[PDB]
Amino acid sequence: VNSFSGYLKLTDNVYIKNADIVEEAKKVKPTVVVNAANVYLKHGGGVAGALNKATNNAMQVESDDYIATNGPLKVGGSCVLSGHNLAKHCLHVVGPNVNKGEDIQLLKSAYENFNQHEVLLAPLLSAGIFGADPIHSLRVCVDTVRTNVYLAVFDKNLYDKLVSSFL
Ligand SMILES: OC[C@@H]1CC2(CCCC2)CN1c1ncnc2[nH]ccc12
Repeated sequence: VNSFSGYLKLTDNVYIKNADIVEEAKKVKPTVVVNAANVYLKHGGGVAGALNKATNNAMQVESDDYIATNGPLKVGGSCVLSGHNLAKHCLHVVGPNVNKGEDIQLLKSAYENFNQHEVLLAPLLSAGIFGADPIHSLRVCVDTVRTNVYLAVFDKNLYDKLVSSFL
């Protein structure tokens, strides 16, 4: 039993809500919040910019030190950093940017990172500026993640569309 509230159950292990992941994190303070990152951990907009703003830029400061030491992430890859005031940990996950010609097959690799954590609060990956089909991303999530994932989807029209569709 956990403290997530108002989620619609999609499968044994996947749940979804029309919500801002930032607000869900502040309310729930989960063990792991997932960031929809880029390989440089430059948190400008969308999920990443919003999470970073909520940490008063501490996420960006920590991320810049990570990159200076380790170099960029791989598309499809991830790293675990602090969750700051939002969660214990933040799992920064890079989905493919379809608008940059990156292989959509890497979306499955991106979601595989979630399986290293028993419970996660997460966004849908590769949407927004990355330009992947959100219905496809949800199907990949459901067909790839085996651990317990709570998906917070910002756009009301997007949420209504996703929960009224057969995956
Ligand atoms: O789940 C992925 C969705 C998809 C969006 C890009 C196009 C429509 C919206 C951004 N995003 C978010 N989801 C949950 N919390 C969020 N907080 C700030 C952004 C955000």
